[PDB]
Amino acid sequence: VDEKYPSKYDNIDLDEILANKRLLTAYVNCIMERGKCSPEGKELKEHLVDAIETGCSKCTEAQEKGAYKVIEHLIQNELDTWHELTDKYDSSGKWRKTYEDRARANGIVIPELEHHHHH
Repeated sequence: VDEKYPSKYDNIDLDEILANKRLLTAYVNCIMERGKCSPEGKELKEHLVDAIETGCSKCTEAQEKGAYKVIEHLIQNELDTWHELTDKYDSSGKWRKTYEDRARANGIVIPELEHHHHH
């Protein structure tokens, strides 16, 4: 095995997790504390939880960008999973709405918003 830092992910293996339903499901089980975490799962869980709890106040710029890549993919493609995560970690809904606004600003609007726009 050629991986000295198993706890450690970049933008590409994040893209690969986000692209596969069963990998995404496993990593989400890890972040939701209903499944065992890979080392990289633990790293992503710490940063993603901090993103929802405090807007990644404890994160570097790059760690927040990784968390937002995950959050943006969830808002567009897995809204119910996104709402599971915010129900678990967003003490009242501030980062739920802030991240949703930021996604929409980056052109990544929720499906319903696209439907109202095209109806």
